[PDB]
Amino acid sequence: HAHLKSATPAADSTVAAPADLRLTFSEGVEATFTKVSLSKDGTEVAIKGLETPDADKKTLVVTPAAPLAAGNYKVVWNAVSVDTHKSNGEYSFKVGQ
Repeated sequence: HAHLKSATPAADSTVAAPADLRLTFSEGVEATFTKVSLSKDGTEVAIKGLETPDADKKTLVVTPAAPLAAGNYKVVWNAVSVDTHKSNGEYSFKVGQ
């Protein structure tokens, strides 16, 4: 099933805002039903959409609509594998530009 093994700004990390967030899963996911939301102090931040540029479906990419100011953020995600199974989870990180 799709579980996260490596990530762009992993939990409890401190980074400059990323250009895009790249989540890597063991099982590939359908770009069409996967959904990711980003929140700042309990308020959602707009998302351009999400895509998979790689030939493989193991990499999932999300682009924020606006730059992130310094502070605490939470990412909430829902992923559907190509085997149609659904899984969800959440993690947090700090922007320290």
